[PDB]
Parts: sequence; structure tokens; C-alpha cells
Amino acid sequence: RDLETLSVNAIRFLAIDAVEKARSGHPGMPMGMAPLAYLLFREVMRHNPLDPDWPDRDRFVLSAGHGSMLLYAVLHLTGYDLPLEELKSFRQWGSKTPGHPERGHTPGVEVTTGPLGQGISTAVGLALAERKLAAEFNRPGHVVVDHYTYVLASDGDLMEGVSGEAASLAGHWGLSKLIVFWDDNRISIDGPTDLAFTEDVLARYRAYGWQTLRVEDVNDLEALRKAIKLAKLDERPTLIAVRSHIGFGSPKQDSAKAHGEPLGPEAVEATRRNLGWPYPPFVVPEEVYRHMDMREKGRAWQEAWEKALEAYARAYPDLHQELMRRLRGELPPLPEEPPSFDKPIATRAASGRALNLLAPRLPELLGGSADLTPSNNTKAEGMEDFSRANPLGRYLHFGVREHAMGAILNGLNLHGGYRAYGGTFLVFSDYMRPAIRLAALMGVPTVFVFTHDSIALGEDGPTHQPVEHLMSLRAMPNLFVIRPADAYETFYAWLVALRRKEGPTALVLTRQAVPLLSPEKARGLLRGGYVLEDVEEPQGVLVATGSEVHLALRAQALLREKGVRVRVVSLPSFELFAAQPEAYRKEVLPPGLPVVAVEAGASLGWERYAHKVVALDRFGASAPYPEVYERLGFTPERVAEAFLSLV
Amino acid sequence: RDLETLSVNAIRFLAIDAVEKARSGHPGMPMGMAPLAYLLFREVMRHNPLDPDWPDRDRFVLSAGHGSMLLYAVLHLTGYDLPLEELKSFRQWGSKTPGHPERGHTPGVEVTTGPLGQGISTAVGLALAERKLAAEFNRPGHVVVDHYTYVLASDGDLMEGVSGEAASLAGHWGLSKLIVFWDDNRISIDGPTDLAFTEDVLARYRAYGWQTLRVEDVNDLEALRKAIKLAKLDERPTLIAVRSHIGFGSPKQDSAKAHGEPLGPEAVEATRRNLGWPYPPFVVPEEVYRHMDMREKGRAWQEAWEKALEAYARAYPDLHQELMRRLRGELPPLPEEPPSFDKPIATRAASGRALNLLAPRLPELLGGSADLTPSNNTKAEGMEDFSRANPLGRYLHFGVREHAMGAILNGLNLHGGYRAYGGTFLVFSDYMRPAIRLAALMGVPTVFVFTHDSIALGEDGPTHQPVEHLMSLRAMPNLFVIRPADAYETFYAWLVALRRKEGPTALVLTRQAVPLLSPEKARGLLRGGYVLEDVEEPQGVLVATGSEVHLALRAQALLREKGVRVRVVSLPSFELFAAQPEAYRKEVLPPGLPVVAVEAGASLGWERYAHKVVALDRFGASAPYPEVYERLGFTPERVAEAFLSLV
Repeated sequence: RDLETLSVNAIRFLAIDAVEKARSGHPGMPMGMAPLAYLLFREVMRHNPLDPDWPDRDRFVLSAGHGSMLLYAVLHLTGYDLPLEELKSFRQWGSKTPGHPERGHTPGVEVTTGPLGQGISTAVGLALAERKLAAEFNRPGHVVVDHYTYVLASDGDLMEGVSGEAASLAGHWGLSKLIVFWDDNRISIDGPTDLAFTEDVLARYRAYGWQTLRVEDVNDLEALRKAIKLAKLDERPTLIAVRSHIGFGSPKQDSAKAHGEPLGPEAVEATRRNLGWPYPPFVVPEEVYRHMDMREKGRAWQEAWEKALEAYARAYPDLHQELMRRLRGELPPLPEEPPSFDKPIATRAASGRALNLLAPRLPELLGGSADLTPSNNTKAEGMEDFSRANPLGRYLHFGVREHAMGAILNGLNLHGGYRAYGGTFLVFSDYMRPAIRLAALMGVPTVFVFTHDSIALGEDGPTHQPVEHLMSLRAMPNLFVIRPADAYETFYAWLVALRRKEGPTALVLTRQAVPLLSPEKARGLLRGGYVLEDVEEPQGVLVATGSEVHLALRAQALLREKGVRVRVVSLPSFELFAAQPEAYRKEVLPPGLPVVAVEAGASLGWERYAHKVVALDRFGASAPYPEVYERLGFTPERVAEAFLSLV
Repeated sequence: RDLETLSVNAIRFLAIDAVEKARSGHPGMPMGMAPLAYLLFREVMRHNPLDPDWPDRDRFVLSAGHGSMLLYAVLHLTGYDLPLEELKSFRQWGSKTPGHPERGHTPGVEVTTGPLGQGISTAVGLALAERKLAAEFNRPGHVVVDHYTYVLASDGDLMEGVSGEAASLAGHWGLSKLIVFWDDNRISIDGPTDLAFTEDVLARYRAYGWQTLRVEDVNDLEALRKAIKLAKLDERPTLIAVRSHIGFGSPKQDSAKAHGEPLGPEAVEATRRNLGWPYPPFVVPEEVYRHMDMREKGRAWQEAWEKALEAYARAYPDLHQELMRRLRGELPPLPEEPPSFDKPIATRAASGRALNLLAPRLPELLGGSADLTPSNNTKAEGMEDFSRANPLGRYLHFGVREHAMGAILNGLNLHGGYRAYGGTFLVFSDYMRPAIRLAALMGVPTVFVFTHDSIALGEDGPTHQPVEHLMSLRAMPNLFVIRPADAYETFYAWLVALRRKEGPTALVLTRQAVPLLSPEKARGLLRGGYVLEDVEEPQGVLVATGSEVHLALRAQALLREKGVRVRVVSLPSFELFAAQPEAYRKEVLPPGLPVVAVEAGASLGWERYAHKVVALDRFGASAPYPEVYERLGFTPERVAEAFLSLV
């Protein structure tokens, strides 16, 4: 009881002092939840501070990112590569201890959190990934996949709609190894939480199909242990409401003032006296460092996992080889030849065709849609629905939950073992923007499939027709936005996305059928931008993306008939094209030559490549295609005129 | 029962025939929910087809927008100005019957719907407004505000996290006059709803503090009447689960195939027989028209209200005058001078100061924040928190629910009598994107207050620092994006936002303090863009927005040291500037001379105004300002260096 109390306080003051030194941060919650952090990293979780990437490690997600110091303290104390020096550099430029957790920047950080709801929702993807991977690879006497997903969430996390969406799915899927701890401290930024949050939280989670438990005092370690055991025995995911006092032990306890600002010298000294802590800032007694050290238990656990893999490899050669390849995120060779197309087809259907070819060769590939499966062409030939009764299914029905789908997709991609994509209409990328940005931030290669990319979708009308979407996504750092012009570019679009591991990729597809280009030409997509149809001594350029490339080709003909010669450039991806050497970019778009761009979307940003653009800067209309398309200004005649006005 | 059945079928077949003629649309749900629409418009609601804008009318919101024909049919049958010919023009260019309901395009349409979750979430705002307006204007013997908010929602609406956020708040606020009908038909676009939706919906809503009722058969009109009565007697908002068969009476009944595609000839013929409907396409018997005609009752209801108003005007002259003014959307006289500032100050604090000056003159002004009241400076001095116990409060604590806040703000602004704004961090605009877009589509003047607009916010880090946000919002049609440079531009930004009635306005504010500009010069904001500090014989121009205007001034001076003369232009709003005469624009930015842009956000789009840009095309960092700001490249030396490479 002395080492526990001593270690818990160690976590508490490392948090208090780091925030005090930085004069910025959130000390309150780490102070109250310190006991849970201690329990998880020292007794409950199997993890290896020497290898934070050990595949069978239990995963902890700090959804309440503001309480970062709570995580940094326990990581430092248990042996991870996070020296005291870094804790003394909390929230400082270039430190490994940023204000909110950053996956891939700090050892042991599973998910980048801060925006509430993202951590707890992304964790559903992590839990889904473990459950599916276990079903695929475990065999009699061979348990190579066995770990839990733990989450620490705040009132804010539970108020966010995305967490509710993910919760609904987690219960639906029966994710029995997902365990969430809720810091029920009744305090929010605006003051008492009852100012805006009074629902029966646990009753709502029971409705989702979860198990709910309560721990009346976070300091009561035995209470926490018993709760966690009960949760592991239950076949449902579990939410444990844990009562705590924000700013425990200080004069600011139970006050929003303890939430996001340094305690101040007065409060610090008083806290030290109240909790009986004689140690100066950042100083922890060696006895705690010895009791908290997990380097030896970590080696032991990982070593045992590794020996288990040796046995597995003997009894199951092929399975072992595949598990290893997938856990290492290594793609198998990809087909080089696109599928055969013989007639006009929507890129969404061409995407479905590329997927029928790719999926059989990629057992790690998981797909899904937000209740638009027949409209997104995302269920590949061969894929079956995942469900409680069919844990092997590679296709996911996310329901009308774009946001949670994004978070779950990121979670599945973060776990290791899978590569997942999910579809919805481009317009609805608006419901999941936070998850898309989070993938871009964490460098997770989630693939977002967006169909119905323009007014050409027709009769559904303005509420469904994208306008600002292409440009809003292109402005986001670390996101490839690929809008293939035809069936063939669509195939190469998928290869680009799968091979791109640095960040997410958004594939933008049509509802309406569009002409085919030649497979030889379309391969140019691999360069982001290329010359589709060139001409002798070009007098200009018509640059287009996706479906408008076909409009451009028709305008080129009209121009040719009048003696004007312009080449046509297909620019499926701004980012990929910009990554090409300057010489290539200039060969495609020769300086001095007038350029006209064509894209059924907002014109903002096109000045980067064109002198004039045939775009759309107003909401759509409910009318059939191509009438809606033509009447809103997208005709070869208009493009031709646009160019003629430049010469 | 004869007329009831005949009229209900009239609704079913107008829908079936309209969809069939358009060869596009959703006939399934309208067939099943026909009985409810009949009951609501014929018996339950007080409304006037002669005047859809009657302020005391009950409000109906078709959240499940795809079922638009259900609404167009009943609007047609009850006497609204929606002729048969428009029904025959369903989903055709320029018709008054677009695929999804559009506020302003069709008489009787309360909210623009289609994107699931928006309708039902927006309704919370409609009900809040009614409840607050009643409390504010009703007096003994003078009930001038008294109507209900009815909503028809589908499975999809209930899976969307935003609907959950809004329901949590509806129960929290005790909006007893909010009545929601859920079409429990067990069918989704992907197939049986249980593919991804198995939660206990009613148990969840009960946890939100709602009353929950069940109608075992929608065709049972008496059961429906009963539920509605039970809901009106209860002080909690009510969710009524109504069982129905999608595509009722047809070969596609209870099948996903009945959801969003024409029934088809054979199916149409079979339906007419099964339901005993002998009338040809679009033909409705006179007996139904006479039975459904609500024009006479409608005029009577409104007239009685006009009388209560005149009686009110006699008893409370002042109150009546303000109500009429507010209901007409007319702004009262407003301060012409900005508050007086003396030291560097963040634009968010300056915003709070503007509000303290503006709010006292605007009793219609409602403010709020998504659990960031102290950080957004949205609670004007004089404002009290709204609560079930304090319905007169003008300040709303939305909690960590940005999306629902968005929808609710739209509802408040849509209702009439109020003008509402709400805040959160600019980065979190991503969580409410669909609501922002809906405001722009509908032309509802919601004011979205976004603070912590850049990496300059400091230590919180990349998860909280915006990058792509400004451009992603500027690309959206009908949205003014105003980024005031200082405290003084901030006051004029509010005037612009308040006076703009055509669509929403986003005010982008800083976390960090910035220098004050000349009060008189800051008025240039009203032109969207203007010359802040000119020089004789300008060799170039430095254009900037928000906080960067101050960096640009420093670079201007630095250049001066080297003998280079540059003019500094402040561009607080791209949209307001573009709306100015070309001559004025060319005066601010004289063609020919080089321009360098400066803005702490993505560069994409700046090509429209600058030849070179000093921007940020990567995510931020967790560091203190000004360090994070300087190390990320925003320094006068960098800006100067950038321009010198053009001259």
C-alpha cells in the first residue's frame, strides 16, 4: 500500500511539475486519474517498454488527450524511452511530450488524441482488428493474437456524437475485449458538467449493448481490479464509470480551475503538503523507479509471444508467413494489368471492378460503407459481411455513421494486420472530417472512397452535390486526393492509394457512367498529372480532373475544328503531380502557354495551374444528368469559349 | 374510415406515380408513412396552407428527406400552392419538387433536409426558440406563442451522432413540445437494418430524458392520435416508434428494393390492385380534395392569432412592438463606434468586448459555446445561462457537441424572433461541417464564432491548430469568412455578420494578443479588403489576413530599411472583397506589381491574389507562441525575403 501510494503520487507530481514548468497544460485530470494509470501500466496490461510496437501488447488509448502528462508520467516511470528531460520539456518545441498525445512521435502513444470522441471511437477499430485477427489466425493450442483495448475517456468524449456512433457499433459487433474507463468527475470547462450534461450515461451504454460498471472511488485500487476482471469475463464491451476528484489533493480540487491551467506555486506547495510528498520537482525516489520498471516483464511477455510464434510456424507454415507479412505491413506484389473494360462505366463501378481484382490477392484488405454499399461499389467479389456470427467477414456495414466509420477505419489501419477502406458520397465526407484529419496527422494510410462526386449525380439535388469538397480536402496536409477520369485511371488510382503509406488517400468517383481512356494513357495517373492528348506546337492547355477530362477532350475537338491547337492534361491528383520533379511538371504544363481548367467544383485554388477555369461556385440543383450538368455550365462549347477568350 | 383510407391512399399513389414518372426517387417510405402525414396535416397540426409563414403554425420537419414525395403530396392535397403539375415535375430542373426538401423553394417546407440527422437535430433549435419566445413574450391572458415541433425521422437519422447530441440536449432542456416520429420499418439501404443497427433505441432516448412511446401499426390512426395526445401531456420531449412496412401494399414491401428506386410498371399495377386504387396516375377524386382542403381552417386559425395579437398590442404596446420587429427580422439601431481599446488584445477578447456593446441593444441575440465559454468569449456581459429553470437565459451551454450546436443554431435562426451565434475552436468547425453547409444552402444567417485560429494558439498543438480550415470554408458557396486583423476590425466584422441576412458568417478569431490598428482604418473591413498602410510609388504589395496583417506591417518596415517600398493590404474577407466593384479591387491591388501573401494556413487558393505566398502547408506543433509561430516560418525576415525574390 506504501509503494502503490508512493508510485501513484509520483505520477501525480510528475504531472503537476511538468505543467508548472511549462506554465501550460492540464494538471487536474492526471491528478485524479493517476491511480488508474498506475494500475493499467503496472498490473493489468501486458506491454513492453523496450518495444512499443510488440504486436500482441494490450493497447491503451488516452481519448481525453488533454491529460497527456498522465500518460507521459506512466510511460517514463515504467521504462519507455521517455527521459525525465523530455518531461521537463512538456509542450516545448520539438519535445517528445507535446500538449496532446501524438502517435508516432512519442514511444507508447497508440493514438493521436485531443479532439474529443476520436480516441474512444478509434479504439473500436483497434478492438475490431484484434478480434478479427484472432479469428483468422488463432488455432487449437496456438493463440498468437490475444490482447485487450483499454481507453480512458472524459465527459466530453461521451458527449460527442462520434463516440455514440462507435459505441453502437461496438455493442452490435460484440467487442468483448474493449474496456473503457470514464472519468466521472462532474467537471467541465464551462463549470459543473450538469450545465449541459445530465443524461443517464450508463443506461445509454446498456442500450448500445454494453456492460456497465461503477467504481465509486478511483483511489480504491481493489475496486478497480475487481471491475476489470468482471469486464474481461463479459462478452460485451464494457464502460466503467470511475468516480474521481479533478485536482485531487489540491486547493483547486473539484473545480474547473484545476482543468487546463498550471496549479500555481501556492496550490503546488499545498498539494505537496496535503498528499505528503517531500520530493522536489521531477524527483522520484529510486524505490518507485524499481517498482515501476517493466522492462523485464516486457521482455518476458514478448519473448513468450515470440516462442509461441515459433510453435505456430511449425504447425502452420503458410499461416505464420502471412501473419508475419501482414504484421510488418508488407504488401504482396500488386497486379500491373488493369481489368478489362469494354464500354462506358462509372468510376465507382470501375472501382468495384478494381477491387474484385485486388481483394482476392490482399487478405488484409477490409472494406465497408456507411449504408451505401450498393451505391459505393465497395463490397468486393469474395467478401462476406463481418458480424458476431461471422467474425471472418471482410466487409463492414457501418450503418449511417460516417464519422465513426472514419475513426474505426483509422483504428483498423493502426492496429497492424489490416488495410481498410470505407465508402460514402463525397458530400458526406463532411460528416467525418475529424477522422480524415486525424489519419493525416497520424500518418495512417486509411483509404476513403467517395462516390457521387459532382452535380452529375443528378436528381438527389444540392444537399447531395459536392462543390467545395474537392478543394477543401486538397488544402489538408498529408492527404492524397485522386479523382480518376475513367475506368483505367481508377485502377491506377487504387495502386497509388495502396502503395502510399505516409498518409490517407481520398478516391473520388462518379455516379454517372463516363467514357474509357486507353489503358496505356491512363497509366499516366501514376505521375499525378500528364498529357492525355497532345498536339503539334500547342497554343494552349485544357487541364481537367475526373469526369471533366472527357469534357475537355470534346472542347479540344471543337477547338481543333477552328484551327486552334490545345493539348489536354488529366490531373487526377494535385499532390502526386506536385511531388514530381519541376522539369516534368513544366513538360506537362509549359510556362507561357495559356491554360484553362475544367472541374465541376469550386474554382478557389485553380489559379495555381490555370489562367481561367470552368468551375462551379454555387450549390447544385435537383435535375437529371446530363441536363443538370449542361445547364449548370459544363458543355464543350463553354470550355472552348473560355479558351478562345485567352487567345 | 372510407374517406380516411381513400385520402391516405391518395398520398401513397401521388408519391408512387410521381417517382414513377420521374424514374427517380424514393417511394417506399412515403407508402408506409402515408397515414401519419395524413393525420398530421388533416387533424393534428395547426397551419395555414394560405400562409406557410404564419409564425404560430405548428412546425413539421421531414428529417428523412428522401421521402420528399410524402410531403409534397400532402402539401398538395391540403391546399398549399403546389399544383399537380409540380408533382408531375418531381426531380426535374426548376421544379418546386426537388428530390429532397428545400426551404424557400417549396411552400410548406420548414427545413432543407436530405443529409440524415440534420432535420431532427435542427428541430431541437426550432422547439428551443418556441419555448424561449413563449417565456419571453407570453403574458397572463395573452398567449401569443404556442406551437409544436413535429419531426418524421428514419433509422438513419437515429444512427447519426448529431441526432444523439441534439436529443441529449433536448431532454436536458426539457423541450416538452418536441414530438418525434420514428419510422421503424427495419429496412436500410444495405438491406435488413439489423445488418448494423440493433441497439435499443427507445432505451437510449429514455436515458436522454425523453418519453418514449410505441405505435404497433402506422395504419392504426386511433393509436397514432393516442400517442400524440400522450406526448402533448408529457413534460419531456417524446420519441414515438411507429412500425410500418416500407413499400406497404406492393410486391416490394419490406424490401430494400422499395427504398430508392421507382416501383416499376408491374409493381405499380400490383399495388393499385392490392390496395384497391382504381384512379389513374396523378388523379385524385374530388371527395378527397374536398375532405383534405385545409384552407378554410387554416385562415381561421391564423385569424384567431391575429386577434390575440391585436389584443396583445393593446395590453402590451412595447412588448408587441419588439415582437413584431423581431419576427420581421429587422435589426434595431446599433452602436456605430467600436469599443475603446488601449493595449494589445486577442481578437477573441475583442469579440467579447464587441458583444458586451452589441448584446444590450439586441434582446433577440442568443449566444453559446460547445464547452469553451471561457476560451471563446461568447458570453456577453448581461447574458444569463438558459436552463429549464431559467428559460429567459440568452446564453447556451451546448456542451462538447459542435455538430448539434450547429444544427440547433440553425433551428433558432430559422424559427423567427432570434439571431443566434455559437463558438468553438476553428479546428473544430470540422465537427459541424454539415450544419455549416446546411445554413449556406438554406440562406440562414447563423453566425459561427471560431477562435484559436492558427498555430499561434501555441502549446495545445497540431490537433488543435488549423491549417486547411480557412480555405476549406472559403470554397463553400454562401459563407462569409471574416478574419479580423485586430480588435477594431473585429467590431466591424460583427456588424457585417449581423447585417448579412443572406447566409451564414464565420468569424475567425485569435487566441494570442495582437497589436491594435488605427480605429478609423479598421473600418476598411467593410470593403472586405483595403489598403492598410500605403507608401508612395509602391514597388509591390503584401496582402494578409487576421494576425498576419501585423507581420506584414513588420515586413513592410524591414523592407523600408533596405529601401524597398511596399504597401500593406488587409483582406479580412475574400467574399466581401470579391463583391466590390472591379475598379476598387484593382485600386487595392494594382495590376502589374508583385504581391506576396501572408496567412498562417494552407497556400492553396492564394494564387488568386498573390504571386508568392508565405503560408503553412504542414500541420503545426506543440510549442509556445511566438516561438511556434516564428519557427514555423512566420517572421518579417521570411516575408521580406519572399518579396525580395520578386523585385
